[PDB]
Amino acid sequence: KMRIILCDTNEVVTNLWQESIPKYLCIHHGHLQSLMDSMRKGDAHSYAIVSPGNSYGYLGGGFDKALYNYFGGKPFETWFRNQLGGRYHTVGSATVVDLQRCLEECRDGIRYIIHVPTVVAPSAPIFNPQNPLKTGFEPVFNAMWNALMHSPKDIDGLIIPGLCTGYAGVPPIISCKSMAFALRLYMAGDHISKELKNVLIMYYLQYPFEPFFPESCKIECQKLGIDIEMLKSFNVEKDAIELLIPRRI
Amino acid sequence: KMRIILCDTNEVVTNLWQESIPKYLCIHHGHLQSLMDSMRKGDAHSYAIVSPGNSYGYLGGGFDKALYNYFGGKPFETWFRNQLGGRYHTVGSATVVDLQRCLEECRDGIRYIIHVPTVVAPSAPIFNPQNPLKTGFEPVFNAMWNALMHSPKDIDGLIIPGLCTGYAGVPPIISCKSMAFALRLYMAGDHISKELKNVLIMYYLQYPFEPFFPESCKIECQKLGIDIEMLKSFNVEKDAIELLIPRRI
Ligand SMILES: Nc1ncnc2c1ncn2[C@@H]1O[C@H](COP(=O)(O)OP(=O)(O)O)[C@@H](O)[C@H]1O
Ligand SMILES: Nc1ncnc2c1ncn2[C@@H]1O[C@H](COP(=O)(O)OP(=O)(O)O)[C@@H](O)[C@H]1O
Ligand SMILES: [Cl-]
Ligand SMILES: [Cl-]
Ligand code: NA
Ligand code: NA
Ligand code: NA
Ligand code: NA
Repeated sequence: KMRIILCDTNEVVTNLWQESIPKYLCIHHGHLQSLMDSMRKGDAHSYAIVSPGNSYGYLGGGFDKALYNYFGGKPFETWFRNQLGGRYHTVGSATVVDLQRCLEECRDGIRYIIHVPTVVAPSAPIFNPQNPLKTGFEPVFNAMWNALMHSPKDIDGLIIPGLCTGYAGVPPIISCKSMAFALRLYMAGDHISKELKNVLIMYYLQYPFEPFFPESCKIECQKLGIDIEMLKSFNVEKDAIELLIPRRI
Repeated sequence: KMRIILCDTNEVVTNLWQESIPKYLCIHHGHLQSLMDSMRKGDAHSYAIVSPGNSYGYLGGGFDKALYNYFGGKPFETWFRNQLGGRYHTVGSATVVDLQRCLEECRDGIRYIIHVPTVVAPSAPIFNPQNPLKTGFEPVFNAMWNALMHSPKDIDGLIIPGLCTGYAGVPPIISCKSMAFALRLYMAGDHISKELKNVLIMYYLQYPFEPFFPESCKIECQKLGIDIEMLKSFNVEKDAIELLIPRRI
């Protein structure tokens, strides 16, 4: 029902998205502005856009800079930061800013900005090749999951750029995989129980804790064609997400 | 106005708390149950208790086990997890569960449980001595900050145990320092602007990004007696938090 639009200027990110994502989803290789421009030929809708930002709400670089220029510049940023409460927001959290209040600076059909802090500050990248899981796969999954979970149920579409693939420094090959997995779970809709999706996330992130894998979910894996053994040994570095969520689902 | 009660069975944690925290704050060395017992001699109040849990809401170990036994066991946990929405909650987020709904399992004077995921699952510790900042100081600060920020404004007191100092594996010496810093900011009340507190957090976490340090905050540092140079080189491993928030404030 909700159209997901992945947008990025980096070809590496868009190509990987195409290669890993099975209408309800669109991929735009280019600037946010070019997407918004062509977004006026089909309408003659309400959207939310994901902001991979910092813990303080400043919109001075990367994707956020696009938003900065598009919505009003400095005065907008000042307004934006105050909507966020003006204080430190932790990475792993998400806050929705409703632009509807633009009626005392409105723009296009975007009513919401889903602010997801991906870095405390852009003083350095978050990624460390020594642990691509803790500084790559996990943080990216968390940002995508939070973006999807916080998306207002009333919007027509959701605009999302590569997460942590810019100033955060996470390789596209890692980020795109976590983004794809989060999307695949979302796309599965109610075809997979909330609890089983929990388990898939737990093993995808490599936290094999049996106590959190109920028998009912094992029964569900059997019914859905999800190999429990491959699940229990899932290696995000080498295994295809198709093993956790078979395309048939 | 709000009484903060730090509670833990580990003497190392309580001693460090005493040594690092300047009535409005109480420290209980012992089990949560012993605290709740003695919490009946002064009343003849509404509280919130912080749960350093997992991303799935299970209450099977550590402090959470105390809550599990105290509030009703398995049936309570089942109810609790559903109040949390029944799905994966990211580390770096916090969700408040209102026990008031216990009137169709109520207990003492605790009305809220502030659930703060400190681990995805207790399959292993989050701490890594190779980077005590990314896996220790930062996650602990984030949990304390989220606990304080999400504490309902209507409660009389807030019960908080050591964060990430159990199954998470963070050394008490690291966790207690981040807990103390978060408390010191909270205790400073309006004596320090929201923006300056942001900057102190930014440097405490070691993200020296000048663009996020406004001139107005520098002026404030000067007025408050906060050495801007020591601030800009703050080393959470060696520097005292008293340098960021002078006790005079
Ligand atoms: N104007 C833009 N339009 C579309 N995509 C952009 C634009 N600017 C940056 N991006 C892309 O957005 C992604 C994330 O960027 P960034 O803002 O730096 O966030 P993060 O700090 O999480 O990495 C990158 O893949 C980058 O190529
Ligand atoms: N019953 C209890 N009463 C008071 N403190 C407790 C109790 N059980 C555990 N703790 C303390 O709570 C802290 C955090 O415990 P834990 O639940 O394992 O969370 P985390 O996974 O974040 O480390 C530890 O310092 C531990 O000693
Ligand atoms: Cl743009
Ligand atoms: Cl106890
Ligand atoms: Na960012
Ligand atoms: Na950005
Ligand atoms: Na925990
Ligand atoms: Na616990």
